[PDB]
Amino acid sequence: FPIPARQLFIDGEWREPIKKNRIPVINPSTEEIIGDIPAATAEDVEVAVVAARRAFRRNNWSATSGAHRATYLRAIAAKITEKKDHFVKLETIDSGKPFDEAVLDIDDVASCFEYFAGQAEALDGKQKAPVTLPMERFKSHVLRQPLGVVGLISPWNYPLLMATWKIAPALAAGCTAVLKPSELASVTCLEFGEVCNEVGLPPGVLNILTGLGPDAGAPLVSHPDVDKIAFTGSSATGSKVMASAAQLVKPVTLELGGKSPIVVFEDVDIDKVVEWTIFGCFWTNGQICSATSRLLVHESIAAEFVDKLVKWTKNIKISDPFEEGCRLGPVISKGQYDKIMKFISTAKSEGATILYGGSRPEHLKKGYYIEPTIVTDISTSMQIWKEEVFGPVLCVKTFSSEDEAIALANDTEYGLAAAVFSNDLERCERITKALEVGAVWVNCSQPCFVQAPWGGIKRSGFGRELGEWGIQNYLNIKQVTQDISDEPWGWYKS
Amino acid sequence: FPIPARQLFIDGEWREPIKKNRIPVINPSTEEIIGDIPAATAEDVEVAVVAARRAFRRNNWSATSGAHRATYLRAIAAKITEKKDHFVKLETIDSGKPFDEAVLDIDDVASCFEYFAGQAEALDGKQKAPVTLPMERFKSHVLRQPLGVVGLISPWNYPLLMATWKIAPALAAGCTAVLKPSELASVTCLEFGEVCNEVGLPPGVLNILTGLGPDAGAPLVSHPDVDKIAFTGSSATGSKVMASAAQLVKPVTLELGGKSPIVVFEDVDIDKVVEWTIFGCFWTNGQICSATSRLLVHESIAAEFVDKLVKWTKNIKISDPFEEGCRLGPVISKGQYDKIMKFISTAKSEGATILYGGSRPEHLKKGYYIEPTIVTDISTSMQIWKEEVFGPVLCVKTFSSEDEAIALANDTEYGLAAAVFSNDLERCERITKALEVGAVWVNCSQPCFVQAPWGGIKRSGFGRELGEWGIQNYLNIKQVTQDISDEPWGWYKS
Ligand SMILES: NC(=O)c1ccc[n+]([C@@H]2O[C@H](COP(=O)([O-])OP(=O)(O)OC[C@H]3O[C@@H](n4cnc5c(N)ncnc54)[C@H](O)[C@@H]3O)[C@@H](O)[C@H]2O)c1
Ligand SMILES: NC(=O)c1ccc[n+]([C@@H]2O[C@H](COP(=O)([O-])OP(=O)(O)OC[C@H]3O[C@@H](n4cnc5c(N)ncnc54)[C@H](O)[C@@H]3O)[C@@H](O)[C@H]2O)c1
Ligand SMILES: [K+]
Ligand SMILES: [K+]
Ligand SMILES: [K+]
Ligand SMILES: [K+]
Repeated sequence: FPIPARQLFIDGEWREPIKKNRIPVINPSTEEIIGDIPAATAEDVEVAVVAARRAFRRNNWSATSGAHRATYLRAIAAKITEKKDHFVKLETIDSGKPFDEAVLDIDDVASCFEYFAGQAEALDGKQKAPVTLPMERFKSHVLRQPLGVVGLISPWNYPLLMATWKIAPALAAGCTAVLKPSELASVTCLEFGEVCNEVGLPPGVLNILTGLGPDAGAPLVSHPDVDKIAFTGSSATGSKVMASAAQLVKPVTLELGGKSPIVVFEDVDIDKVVEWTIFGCFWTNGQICSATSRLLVHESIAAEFVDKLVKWTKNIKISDPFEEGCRLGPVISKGQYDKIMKFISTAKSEGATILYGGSRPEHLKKGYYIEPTIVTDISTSMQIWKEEVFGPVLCVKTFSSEDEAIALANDTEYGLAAAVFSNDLERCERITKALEVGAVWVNCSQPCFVQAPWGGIKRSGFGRELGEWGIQNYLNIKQVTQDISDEPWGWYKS
Repeated sequence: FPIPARQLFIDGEWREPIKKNRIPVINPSTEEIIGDIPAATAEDVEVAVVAARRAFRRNNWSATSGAHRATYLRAIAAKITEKKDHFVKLETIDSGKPFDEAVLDIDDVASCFEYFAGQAEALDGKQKAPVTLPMERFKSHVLRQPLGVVGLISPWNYPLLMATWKIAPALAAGCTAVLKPSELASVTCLEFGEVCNEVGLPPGVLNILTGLGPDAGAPLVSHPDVDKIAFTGSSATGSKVMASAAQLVKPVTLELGGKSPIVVFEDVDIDKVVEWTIFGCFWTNGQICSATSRLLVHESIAAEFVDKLVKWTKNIKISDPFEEGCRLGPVISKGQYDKIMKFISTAKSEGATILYGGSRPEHLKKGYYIEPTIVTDISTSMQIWKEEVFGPVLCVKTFSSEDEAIALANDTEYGLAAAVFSNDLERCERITKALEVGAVWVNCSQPCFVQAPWGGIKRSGFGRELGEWGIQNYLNIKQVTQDISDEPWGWYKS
C-alpha cells in the first residue's frame, strides 16, 4: 500500500517542519524505505507548545466538564474502530509486528479511549469532594483540574497504543498536549492527527511532532511552558529526561521497561505454562517492556519443560508479518537488529549456551529477522542476564529452594513485571508479595488490561499509568478550604 | 535550662559521626551558641541506610499489617503529648518562633501521627482491592506495599511538624527511613530519637542524621539503596535534589514554597481580613511556605485597609519568644537575617516604599529581630514582588478589575497557595478556580489541616502530602492479575 506523505500536526492543521527536514520510514521485513516522516526540530516544538498553551487558555476545552471531553474521547474510539483495517495494516508495516498482533493493538486503542471517556466522566462529581476538618470554623473540598500543557513521549513497540496510553488520560483530564512518538514508528500516530480533525477536537488540544529523540523530544521536555512530562522508553533515556525536567522542577512519570522474571514451580501443566513463557518473551518479536525474559524453572521439571519449550518455539512461524499464520516478524530496525545480535555474540563469548536460535532464520534472506532464542548455562554475572535485550531472547536458570527463586528473581536493578507459575496458590500469593516489582502475573504472563494500574519500581521507573491511576498524573489536586464563621481569627490584638 | 546534647540516631542507638564533626545550635533571640549537634557526613549516611535496609528486610515491620504499625504511631503520638512541655520549649528556643506558636506545632505533630495511624489502618482492606476485567479468564486486584527505604529531608520553620509530615506517612506505609532535618533546627528531631526507643520502634526503622545540606542530605538523596526521596525546601534546592535523584530514576516529591497572593475584594469586613493578612505573612516570623506575601487589594478599600493594616501590625508584640504575650520572634539565623535585610535594601533601591518597618526593632538590641514590614508602590518588575523573602515582609498592590486581580495573582513562577477574601461567594468560587495554585483559602489564610492534600504546582513543585494522599507517596502500587481458566492461551500452535 501507499504509506502516506504526511506532515506535522500542529494546531489542528498540517504544518511543515521549520527546517523542512524529514526521515525515512522503513519496512523491517524488506529493509526498504517505504516512506517519509517530518523531522520536527526545537523550533517546531515552540510553535506546538504555543498552540497547546493557547488552546488550554480557551474556555473551550480545559475548563470544560469531563462528560464533555468524554464525547470526543468516545468519538475518537468510534472513528478508530471504523478505520480499523486501515490502521492495523499501517501498523503492521511500520512496526514489523505480526498482523494478528496489530489487530489487537488497534482494538486496544479504541478500548483505551472508551475506558478514559469513563474516567473523564467519573472526574465530574469527584469535583468538590468534601474533606472533613476538626474545627467547625472551616470547610474543605478537593478540586481536580488539568495541570495545563503536557509533553507525551512514547516508544515504537506499540506505536498507537503506547501513544493513546498517554493521549487518553491527558485529554480526559482537561490538559492539552504535544505528542512525540518514536522516530522508528510514527505513521499511525501521524495518521491520528486526521482522526482528531474528523471528531472535531479543538485545534491545539493535541499536537503531533514526529522526529528524533534528541531533536524533537529533548526540546519538548526542557521547554519552559510544558508543565508535565509523561515518558515511556529506556531507563537510560528516562534518567536523561528526568534530569532535564529537574531544571524546572517539572513533574514526570517514567515507564522504563526491565528484565522481568518468570518463575515456574514443579506443580504446573508444563504445556500451557510453556506457551506463556514463549508469549512472555517472544511475542511482539521480543520487544516487550514487561518481557518475562528470565526463566527460573525448578530443576525438577527443568529438563522436559525446556524440551517442550524448544519444541514449542521451534513451532513458531517466523515470516513476513502480513503472511497469514505469521507468529513472529522482524525486529523494528537495523540498529535494534545489530544490538540484539551483539547481545547474542557476547553471550556466547561469555560462555552461555545458545540451546536454540541465536542466528538469522534461513528462509528469510532480507529484513531484520532473528530466531526465537533460548540460552542456558547462565551465570548471574553475564550481561545477557542483567541487560534488557528487547529481542526474542530468553535466558534460563534453575532453582532448588522457593526463596532461591525469590532471591534470583529480585536479582536485578529493574522492577517492572514478574510472572509466577504454580497450582499451589498459597505459594503464588507468597511469591507475588515478595517480588520487587510493579506488576505480578499469577499463572500467565503479559496480559495488560487498561482497567489496572501499570508501572514499575527500581530502575523500571515510577508512577502508574492506566486504570484509575492514569488520569491522576495529569491533574492538579487543588485543596480549597474556607472560613464559614465570619468571626475574627483572634490570634492577634486590635 | 540546658539543651539536649545528643548524638546521631542510627539502628535504635546513639552513634557518633564517623568524622566526629559537630555544629552549633544558636538561639535566634540571643545570637548565643546554646548547644551542639552532630554533623553527619556521607559515611554516616552509609551506615544509616544499611540499618534501614536491614530493618526493612526483617519480617518485623515492613511485611507487618497497617493496624500493627498504627499502634507504634498511636504510641508515638501519646508520648509526644506526654512530653509536650519539654518539646514545645526546645522548639521555641531552637526556632525562634513565639512560644504560643510552638505550642501549636507540638499538638499538631501528635495529631499528625494519629491521623496517619488511621491511614495505616485503612491501608489494610485496601489490600487486594479488586479491579474488574472484561475477560472472565482473568482476575485482578491491587496490593499496596512499602517502596522500601526512603530518605526524608525537611526544613527548620516547623522542625518537628515538617519532619512528622514525612515520618508518619512513611512509617504508616511500611517503609523504613532516614530523616535529615535542617541544620538550623535539629534538637526536637534528635530528641524524637528517644521517643522511638521509648515506644519500641524496631531499630533501623527510623534513623536520624543531623548535619549540613551538602554533607548529609546530598549523600542521602544520591545513595543507590534509597528507593524514594521526600523533600521539602527551597525551589532552588528542589531542582538540585531532583537532578541527583534522576541519576537513578528515583521517585521524588517536592514541596518548594512560593510567593502566594492574597486578594481582597471591596465587600469584606476589613478588620477580620486584615487580621488574616497579618497571619498569612507575619506569623511564624514570616517564614511560611504558603505565606500570602503579596496583597492584591481593591483600590476601593485600598486606603483604610492598609491603614487598619499598619495599625494592626503596629500592634504586634515583637519580643523574645518566651516572653508572655510574644506575637513575633527573631528570624531563624544570621544568614536569613542578612538575606531578609538585603531584600529590604534592594527594594528601597528599586524604588518601592517602606510604608512601615524595614528595619531592626528598637527595644531589641541583640538577636535576629526584624520588624513586620509593609511595602507599597510596587512594580511587578521588582525583586521583592517575584522572590520569596521568607521574612515578615508583605508587598501591596491594588487592582481595578476582577480578572486583573486574577492575572496579577497568577503572575509568578510559583504556585503553592493563595487566599481570596470576599463575601460574594460566587465570586470566591470563580477566583479559587482560576488561581494557578495547589491550595486556595477562601476568607482565611494559612490554615493547614492534616486531613487535606497539600502541595504546589509550577515552581512550587509537585506531589501532595498529608490527607489521603500522604501515605500514597510511600507505596508500591502492585497490580496482580491471574489466569483462572486453566485453558491454554491459544495464541500459538502446539
Ligand atoms: N513500562 C512501560 O510502560 C514500557 C512499555 C513499553 C516499552 N517500554 C520501554 O521502551 C523502550 C523501547 O522504546 P524506545 O526504543 O523508543 O525507547 P527510547 O528510550 O529510545 O525513547 C522512547 C521515546 O523517547 C524519545 N526520546 C529519546 N531520547 C530523548 C531525549 N533525549 N529527550 C526526549 N525524548 C527522547 C524517543 O525518541 C522515543 O519517542 C524499552 O526499553 C522498553 O523497556 C516501557
Ligand atoms: N511547600 C511546602 O510544603 C513547604 C513547607 C515548608 C517550607 N517550604 C519552603 O522551604 C524553604 C525554606 O526551608 P529551607 O531553608 O530549609 O530550605 P533549603 O532548600 O535550604 O534546605 C532544606 C532542607 O534540605 C536540605 N538540603 C539542602 N541542600 C541539599 C542538597 N543539596 N541535597 C540534599 N538536601 C539538601 C537542607 O539541609 C535542609 O534540611 C522555603 O523556600 C519555603 O517556602 C515549603
Ligand atoms: K519503522
Ligand atoms: K525508582
Ligand atoms: K537554631
Ligand atoms: K512543576
